[PDB]
Amino acid sequence: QTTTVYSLEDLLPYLKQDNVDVKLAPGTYNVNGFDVGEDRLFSTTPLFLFEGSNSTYDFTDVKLNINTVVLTKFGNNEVNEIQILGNNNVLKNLKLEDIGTTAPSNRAQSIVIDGRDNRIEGFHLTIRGSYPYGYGDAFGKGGGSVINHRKHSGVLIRGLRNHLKDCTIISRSYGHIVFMQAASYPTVEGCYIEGEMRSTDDMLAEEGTGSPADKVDFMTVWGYKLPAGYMMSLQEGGIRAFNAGTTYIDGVEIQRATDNPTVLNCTIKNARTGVTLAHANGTKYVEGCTVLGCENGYSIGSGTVVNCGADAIYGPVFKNTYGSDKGYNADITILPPSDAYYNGHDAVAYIGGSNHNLTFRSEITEIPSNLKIMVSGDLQGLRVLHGSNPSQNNFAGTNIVLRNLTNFPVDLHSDSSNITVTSCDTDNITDNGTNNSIEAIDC
Repeated sequence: QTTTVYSLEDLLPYLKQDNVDVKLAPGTYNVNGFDVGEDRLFSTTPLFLFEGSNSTYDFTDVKLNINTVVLTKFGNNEVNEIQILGNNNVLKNLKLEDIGTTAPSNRAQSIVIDGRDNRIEGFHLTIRGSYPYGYGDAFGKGGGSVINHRKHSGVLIRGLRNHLKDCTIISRSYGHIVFMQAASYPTVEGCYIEGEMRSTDDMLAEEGTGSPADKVDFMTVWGYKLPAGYMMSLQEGGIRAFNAGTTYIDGVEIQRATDNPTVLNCTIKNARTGVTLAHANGTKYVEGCTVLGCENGYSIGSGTVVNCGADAIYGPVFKNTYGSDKGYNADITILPPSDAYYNGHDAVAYIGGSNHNLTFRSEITEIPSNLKIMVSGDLQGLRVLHGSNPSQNNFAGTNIVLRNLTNFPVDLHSDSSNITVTSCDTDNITDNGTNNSIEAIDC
């Protein structure tokens, strides 16, 4: 049943066939600038367009090196390396590495999964080449940027019941690592997702160099000069859902929010957020994950976070996105620090909205003096100072169960009401809220 091919050129015709079982032979395959052109291997982007359905593709022991210059060979258009348009396909075990750091002419995605019921399993992906690289999103991640960007994201999950499984995604690029747009029932399972960090102090130390940030006097898109004391990811979201997007299934173009996402047993390291699903609709479920050194741990809006952990070294482990947030059920372990604390947010959690049931567990005994569990109040988040992003800060919390099985202090702001707080220690619970209940329990 298995057709084996021994070159990228012989591979490409099968991508237009339904019901094929193909194996690309073990080996190293290189895509460079000379391979893009009208009589060259790749005349169009996406480079690898899986239009067929009901197919399987075996890339075991395949090292695919794509020179980032390919990102500039298709004019001012988005460049996708891999896109799946058909249904019921299985791609497995490919090792795919971006070579060099050349920025896209426009923007790039390594993998776009449209269609329905597809699965990508066992991939090892390394993402490079973007602009600017060094500032995270401080100078713009969308329209109206202070420094114009050429983003390069990793895996874009769209379509229906599409599945990312047992993948390793390393990004050294300014973009999302794994993200979901218009995806219905996407599942990310068993993946290791990793970016890298840089302090805002190191950014501000470009003063006087003529860097792009230096030439705008570090004025961020948030309305104020980049503040010292924060650790930022050079990437965007580790796993981030969007409330918009376009996808294609069965020849139908679809525009809709992501809905019913599921994330299971993922480890997320050094991204802007660990798991953020607050902007998807439907049922959100997160179980068994580990978030290390992200600016933000878990933000799913509503739904279930269970058997999950995050450290607090660079930002809070938990944050309610808006005052609308309702029904956020979470059980989160605050993990031992994976590096030295550098958390300018002055919070381990920011809680608001209503009708939440929240449990925090930890073995940490060394509590940094600036870290507390906040219910309502004015979070000192990098992106929400001085009225920036106003719906994402300074909001009320009501009818919340807070089980603080940790040593972290709790600060109940005056906009909090009907918070039912159980804690290891009550002496470090300040309550300026209304009709809040504080009871002690035995460690």
